[PDB]
Amino acid sequence: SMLYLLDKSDYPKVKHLVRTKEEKSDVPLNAVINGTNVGNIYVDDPDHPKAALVDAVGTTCFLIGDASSPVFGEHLKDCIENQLKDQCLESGGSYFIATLFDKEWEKVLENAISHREYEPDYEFYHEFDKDKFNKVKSNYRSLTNEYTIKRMDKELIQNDSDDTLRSCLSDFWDSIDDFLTKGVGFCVIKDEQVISSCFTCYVDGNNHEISVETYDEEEQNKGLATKACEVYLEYCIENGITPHWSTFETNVESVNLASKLGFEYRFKLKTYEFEY
Ligand SMILES: CC(=O)SCCNC(=O)CCNC(=O)[C@H](O)C(C)(C)COP(=O)(O)OP(=O)(O)OC[C@H]1O[C@@H](n2cnc3c(N)ncnc32)[C@H](O)[C@@H]1OP(=O)(O)O
Ligand SMILES: [Cl-]
Repeated sequence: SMLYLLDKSDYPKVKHLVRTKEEKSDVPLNAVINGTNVGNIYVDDPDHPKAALVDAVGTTCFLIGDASSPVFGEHLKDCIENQLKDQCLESGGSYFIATLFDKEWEKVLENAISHREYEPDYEFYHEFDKDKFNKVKSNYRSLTNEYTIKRMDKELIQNDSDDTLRSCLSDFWDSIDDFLTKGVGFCVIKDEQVISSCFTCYVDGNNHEISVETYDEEEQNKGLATKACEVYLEYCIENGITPHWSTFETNVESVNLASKLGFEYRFKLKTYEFEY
Protein backbone atom coordinates (compact mmCIF):
# COMPACT_ATOMS: atom_id res chain seq x y z
CA SER A 1 0.00 0.00 0.00
CA MET A 2 2.93 2.45 0.33
CA LEU A 3 6.71 2.70 0.26
CA TYR A 4 8.19 2.36 3.73
CA LEU A 5 10.88 4.54 5.28
CA LEU A 6 13.59 2.18 6.61
CA ASP A 7 15.38 2.76 9.90
CA LYS A 8 19.17 3.05 9.73
CA SER A 9 19.51 -0.09 11.84
CA ASP A 10 17.98 -2.08 8.94
CA TYR A 11 19.98 -0.52 6.08
CA PRO A 12 22.06 -3.73 5.88
CA LYS A 13 18.93 -5.39 4.47
CA VAL A 14 19.30 -3.40 1.22
CA LYS A 15 22.99 -4.20 0.64
CA HIS A 16 22.12 -7.30 -1.32
CA LEU A 17 20.41 -5.07 -3.95
CA VAL A 18 23.80 -3.52 -4.77
CA ARG A 19 24.91 -6.06 -7.31
CA THR A 20 26.39 -4.79 -10.55
CA LYS A 21 29.84 -3.29 -10.90
CA GLU A 22 28.28 0.15 -11.53
CA GLU A 23 26.15 -0.13 -8.39
CA LYS A 24 29.07 -1.35 -6.30
CA SER A 25 31.32 1.48 -7.43
CA ASP A 26 28.76 4.21 -6.81
CA VAL A 27 30.06 6.00 -3.74
CA PRO A 28 26.95 8.06 -2.73
CA LEU A 29 24.67 5.01 -3.01
CA ASN A 30 26.89 2.87 -0.80
CA ALA A 31 27.74 5.70 1.62
CA VAL A 32 24.05 6.22 2.39
CA ILE A 33 23.41 2.45 2.74
CA ASN A 34 26.41 2.23 5.12
CA GLY A 35 24.94 5.00 7.26
CA THR A 36 28.00 7.21 6.74
CA ASN A 37 26.35 10.13 4.91
CA VAL A 38 22.99 11.87 5.05
CA GLY A 39 20.17 10.14 3.25
CA ASN A 40 16.85 8.31 3.46
CA ILE A 41 15.86 4.84 2.24
CA TYR A 42 12.38 3.70 1.16
CA VAL A 43 11.53 0.06 0.46
CA ASP A 44 8.76 -2.28 -0.67
CA ASP A 45 9.04 -4.48 2.43
CA PRO A 46 11.06 -3.53 5.51
CA ASP A 47 11.60 -7.13 6.53
CA HIS A 48 12.98 -8.35 3.17
CA PRO A 49 13.47 -5.49 0.70
CA LYS A 50 13.33 -6.37 -3.00
CA ALA A 51 13.40 -2.80 -4.30
CA ALA A 52 14.59 0.43 -2.78
CA LEU A 53 14.71 4.17 -3.31
CA VAL A 54 17.98 5.34 -1.82
CA ASP A 55 17.93 9.10 -1.42
CA ALA A 56 21.43 10.65 -1.19
CA VAL A 57 19.76 13.90 -0.39
CA GLY A 58 22.79 16.06 -1.32
CA THR A 59 22.99 14.72 -4.90
CA THR A 60 20.34 12.28 -6.18
CA CYS A 61 18.09 9.42 -5.41
CA PHE A 62 18.69 5.97 -6.87
CA LEU A 63 16.19 3.22 -7.63
CA ILE A 64 17.69 -0.24 -7.12
CA GLY A 65 16.37 -3.77 -7.09
CA ASP A 66 13.34 -5.14 -8.85
CA ALA A 67 11.79 -2.56 -11.21
CA SER A 68 8.73 -4.80 -11.49
CA SER A 69 7.85 -4.18 -7.83
CA PRO A 70 4.08 -3.62 -7.77
CA VAL A 71 4.22 -1.17 -4.91
CA PHE A 72 6.74 0.98 -6.80
CA GLY A 73 4.39 0.95 -9.79
CA GLU A 74 1.50 2.37 -7.82
CA HIS A 75 3.00 4.44 -5.01
CA LEU A 76 6.34 5.81 -6.20
CA LYS A 77 4.57 9.05 -7.17
CA ASP A 78 2.99 9.28 -3.69
CA CYS A 79 6.40 8.91 -2.07
CA ILE A 80 8.00 11.55 -4.30
CA GLU A 81 5.21 14.16 -4.02
CA ASN A 82 4.74 13.98 -0.22
CA GLN A 83 7.46 12.25 1.83
CA LEU A 84 10.41 13.19 -0.37
CA LYS A 85 9.01 16.64 -1.25
CA ASP A 86 8.22 17.77 2.28
CA GLN A 87 11.58 16.84 3.73
CA CYS A 88 13.38 18.45 0.80
CA LEU A 89 11.54 21.74 0.94
CA GLU A 90 11.58 21.95 4.72
CA SER A 91 15.35 21.50 4.63
CA GLY A 92 15.89 24.31 2.14
CA GLY A 93 15.94 22.19 -1.01
CA SER A 94 14.00 22.71 -4.25
CA TYR A 95 14.71 19.82 -6.62
CA PHE A 96 14.12 16.15 -7.23
CA ILE A 97 16.95 14.28 -8.99
CA ALA A 98 16.98 10.57 -9.83
CA THR A 99 19.82 8.46 -11.28
CA LEU A 100 19.17 5.01 -12.70
CA PHE A 101 21.32 1.96 -13.28
CA ASP A 102 18.73 -0.19 -15.06
CA LYS A 103 16.61 0.65 -18.12
CA GLU A 104 13.67 -1.21 -16.56
CA TRP A 105 13.26 1.48 -13.91
CA GLU A 106 12.83 4.26 -16.52
CA LYS A 107 9.22 3.63 -17.44
CA VAL A 108 8.41 3.15 -13.73
CA LEU A 109 9.90 6.52 -12.80
CA GLU A 110 8.46 8.24 -15.87
CA ASN A 111 4.89 7.28 -14.97
CA ALA A 112 5.56 8.55 -11.45
CA ILE A 113 6.91 11.98 -12.54
CA SER A 114 4.89 12.48 -15.75
CA HIS A 115 3.22 15.82 -14.93
CA ARG A 116 6.48 17.34 -13.83
CA GLU A 117 8.35 19.35 -16.43
CA TYR A 118 11.41 17.15 -15.93
CA GLU A 119 14.80 17.43 -17.64
CA PRO A 120 16.51 14.20 -18.76
CA ASP A 121 20.30 14.09 -18.62
CA TYR A 122 23.12 11.66 -17.92
CA GLU A 123 25.60 11.45 -15.06
CA PHE A 124 29.17 10.74 -16.13
CA TYR A 125 31.25 8.33 -14.01
CA HIS A 126 35.03 8.20 -14.16
CA GLU A 127 38.10 6.46 -12.83
CA PHE A 128 40.95 8.56 -11.47
CA ASP A 129 44.32 7.98 -13.19
CA LYS A 130 46.93 8.95 -10.60
CA ASP A 131 49.81 8.66 -13.03
CA LYS A 132 48.15 10.98 -15.51
CA PHE A 133 47.36 13.52 -12.79
CA ASN A 134 50.95 13.40 -11.58
CA LYS A 135 52.19 14.00 -15.16
CA VAL A 136 49.82 16.83 -16.15
CA LYS A 137 49.57 18.85 -12.94
CA SER A 138 52.90 20.58 -13.70
CA ASN A 139 51.00 22.59 -16.35
CA TYR A 140 48.37 23.91 -13.94
CA ARG A 141 48.44 27.68 -13.37
CA SER A 142 50.15 28.76 -10.17
CA LEU A 143 48.18 30.80 -7.65
CA THR A 144 49.01 34.53 -7.56
CA ASN A 145 49.71 36.27 -4.27
CA GLU A 146 46.12 37.22 -3.28
CA TYR A 147 45.11 33.50 -3.27
CA THR A 148 46.13 30.86 -0.78
CA ILE A 149 45.28 27.23 0.05
CA LYS A 150 43.89 26.14 3.41
CA ARG A 151 42.72 22.80 4.69
CA MET A 152 39.14 22.81 5.99
CA ASP A 153 39.08 22.82 9.82
CA LYS A 154 36.34 23.71 12.24
CA GLU A 155 37.48 27.33 12.48
CA LEU A 156 37.22 27.80 8.74
CA ILE A 157 33.83 26.18 8.49
CA GLN A 158 32.39 28.04 11.48
CA ASN A 159 33.89 31.45 10.62
CA ASP A 160 33.04 31.64 6.88
CA SER A 161 31.15 34.99 6.97
CA ASP A 162 28.98 33.22 4.45
CA ASP A 163 27.65 29.98 5.95
CA THR A 164 28.14 28.76 2.39
CA LEU A 165 30.49 25.91 3.29
CA ARG A 166 28.59 24.84 6.41
CA SER A 167 25.36 24.76 4.45
CA CYS A 168 26.89 22.66 1.65
CA LEU A 169 28.48 20.28 4.16
CA SER A 170 25.14 19.82 5.91
CA ASP A 171 23.71 18.30 2.68
CA PHE A 172 26.17 15.41 3.10
CA TRP A 173 27.34 15.12 6.70
CA ASP A 174 25.38 14.81 9.92
CA SER A 175 28.00 16.92 11.71
CA ILE A 176 31.15 18.90 11.11
CA ASP A 177 33.00 16.47 13.38
CA ASP A 178 31.97 13.54 11.18
CA PHE A 179 33.19 15.40 8.09
CA LEU A 180 36.49 16.26 9.72
CA THR A 181 37.13 12.77 11.04
CA LYS A 182 36.05 10.77 7.95
CA GLY A 183 36.44 13.24 5.08
CA VAL A 184 38.85 15.95 4.03
CA GLY A 185 38.67 19.23 2.11
CA PHE A 186 40.71 22.19 0.91
CA CYS A 187 39.82 25.77 -0.04
CA VAL A 188 41.19 28.68 -2.00
CA ILE A 189 41.04 31.82 0.18
CA LYS A 190 41.06 35.49 -0.97
CA ASP A 191 40.57 38.50 1.38
CA GLU A 192 39.95 35.97 4.18
CA GLN A 193 36.89 34.57 2.23
CA VAL A 194 36.42 31.08 0.86
CA ILE A 195 36.45 31.42 -2.95
CA SER A 196 36.73 27.74 -3.99
CA SER A 197 36.49 24.35 -2.29
CA CYS A 198 37.13 20.70 -3.03
CA PHE A 199 35.93 18.29 -0.34
CA THR A 200 34.72 14.78 0.34
CA CYS A 201 30.92 14.63 0.14
CA TYR A 202 30.54 10.85 0.52
CA VAL A 203 32.77 8.06 1.86
CA ASP A 204 32.57 4.32 1.10
CA GLY A 205 35.63 2.72 2.71
CA ASN A 206 38.70 4.24 1.05
CA ASN A 207 36.57 5.76 -1.73
CA HIS A 208 35.81 9.49 -1.44
CA GLU A 209 33.34 11.34 -3.69
CA ILE A 210 34.36 14.90 -4.62
CA SER A 211 32.35 18.09 -4.40
CA VAL A 212 34.03 21.11 -6.04
CA GLU A 213 32.83 24.68 -6.44
CA THR A 214 34.13 28.22 -7.07
CA TYR A 215 31.54 30.28 -5.21
CA ASP A 216 32.48 33.74 -6.54
CA GLU A 217 31.28 33.67 -10.12
CA GLU A 218 33.68 36.48 -10.96
CA GLU A 219 36.70 34.32 -9.88
CA GLN A 220 35.93 31.36 -12.13
CA ASN A 221 38.22 30.47 -15.05
CA LYS A 222 41.35 31.50 -13.17
CA GLY A 223 42.68 28.09 -12.05
CA LEU A 224 41.25 28.27 -8.51
CA ALA A 225 39.14 25.13 -8.49
CA THR A 226 41.98 23.32 -10.20
CA LYS A 227 44.35 24.21 -7.39
CA ALA A 228 41.91 23.24 -4.63
CA CYS A 229 41.42 19.92 -6.39
CA GLU A 230 45.13 19.45 -6.97
CA VAL A 231 45.87 19.74 -3.24
CA TYR A 232 42.90 17.48 -2.44
CA LEU A 233 44.05 14.81 -4.91
CA GLU A 234 47.60 14.94 -3.59
CA TYR A 235 46.21 14.35 -0.10
CA CYS A 236 44.20 11.40 -1.42
CA ILE A 237 47.25 9.87 -3.08
CA GLU A 238 49.36 10.34 0.07
CA ASN A 239 46.71 8.76 2.28
CA GLY A 240 45.54 5.84 0.12
CA ILE A 241 42.16 7.33 -0.81
CA THR A 242 40.55 6.73 -4.17
CA PRO A 243 38.77 9.93 -5.30
CA HIS A 244 35.65 9.86 -7.47
CA TRP A 245 34.19 12.52 -9.74
CA SER A 246 30.70 12.16 -11.13
CA THR A 247 28.94 14.99 -12.96
CA PHE A 248 26.03 15.76 -15.28
CA GLU A 249 26.81 15.54 -18.97
CA THR A 250 25.40 19.04 -19.41
CA ASN A 251 27.76 20.45 -16.76
CA VAL A 252 30.57 20.83 -19.27
CA GLU A 253 32.69 22.99 -16.95
CA SER A 254 32.80 20.02 -14.57
CA VAL A 255 33.20 17.42 -17.33
CA ASN A 256 36.19 19.31 -18.70
CA LEU A 257 37.71 19.92 -15.23
CA ALA A 258 37.47 16.20 -14.48
CA SER A 259 39.42 15.45 -17.66
CA LYS A 260 42.00 18.07 -16.77
CA LEU A 261 42.55 16.42 -13.36
CA GLY A 262 43.12 12.91 -14.79
CA PHE A 263 39.62 11.45 -14.36
CA GLU A 264 38.89 9.14 -17.27
CA TYR A 265 35.39 8.47 -18.56
CA ARG A 266 33.98 5.02 -17.78
CA PHE A 267 30.14 5.02 -18.13
CA LYS A 268 27.04 7.19 -17.90
CA LEU A 269 23.71 6.75 -16.13
CA LYS A 270 20.36 8.24 -17.09
CA THR A 271 19.12 11.05 -14.85
CA TYR A 272 15.83 12.95 -14.38
CA GLU A 273 15.45 16.27 -12.58
CA PHE A 274 12.58 18.62 -11.81
CA GLU A 275 11.86 21.56 -9.50
CA TYR A 276 9.10 20.99 -6.95
C1 LIG B 1 32.43 16.50 -8.98
C2 LIG B 1 31.48 17.64 -8.71
O1 LIG B 1 31.64 18.45 -7.80
S1 LIG B 1 30.16 17.89 -9.87
C3 LIG B 1 29.68 19.57 -9.57
C4 LIG B 1 30.74 20.57 -10.06
N1 LIG B 1 30.51 21.91 -9.43
C5 LIG B 1 29.48 22.77 -9.89
O2 LIG B 1 28.74 22.48 -10.81
C6 LIG B 1 29.39 24.07 -9.09
C7 LIG B 1 29.30 25.23 -10.06
N2 LIG B 1 30.45 25.34 -11.00
C8 LIG B 1 31.68 25.85 -10.44
O3 LIG B 1 31.78 26.16 -9.28
C9 LIG B 1 32.81 25.98 -11.44
O4 LIG B 1 32.28 26.18 -12.76
C10 LIG B 1 33.75 24.75 -11.44
C11 LIG B 1 34.04 24.30 -10.05
C12 LIG B 1 33.21 23.54 -12.26
C13 LIG B 1 35.10 25.19 -12.09
O5 LIG B 1 35.68 26.26 -11.32
P1 LIG B 1 36.78 27.25 -11.92
O6 LIG B 1 37.41 27.94 -10.73
O7 LIG B 1 36.20 28.09 -12.96
O8 LIG B 1 37.79 26.19 -12.57
P2 LIG B 1 39.31 26.47 -13.05
O9 LIG B 1 39.46 27.87 -13.55
O10 LIG B 1 40.23 25.98 -12.01
O11 LIG B 1 39.52 25.46 -14.26
C14 LIG B 1 39.03 25.76 -15.49
C15 LIG B 1 38.90 24.35 -16.09
O12 LIG B 1 37.67 23.89 -15.91
C16 LIG B 1 36.92 23.67 -17.28
N3 LIG B 1 36.07 24.82 -17.47
C17 LIG B 1 35.84 25.91 -16.63
N4 LIG B 1 34.99 26.74 -17.25
C18 LIG B 1 34.64 26.19 -18.45
C19 LIG B 1 33.83 26.60 -19.49
N5 LIG B 1 32.97 27.71 -19.77
N6 LIG B 1 33.66 25.84 -20.54
C20 LIG B 1 34.34 24.65 -20.64
N7 LIG B 1 35.17 24.20 -19.64
C21 LIG B 1 35.32 25.02 -18.58
C22 LIG B 1 38.02 23.63 -18.14
O13 LIG B 1 38.60 22.30 -18.07
C23 LIG B 1 39.11 24.55 -17.62
O14 LIG B 1 40.34 24.16 -18.05
P3 LIG B 1 41.54 25.25 -18.24
O15 LIG B 1 42.07 25.67 -16.92
O16 LIG B 1 42.51 24.47 -19.10
O17 LIG B 1 40.95 26.35 -19.06
CL1 LIG C 1 28.11 -6.11 -13.41
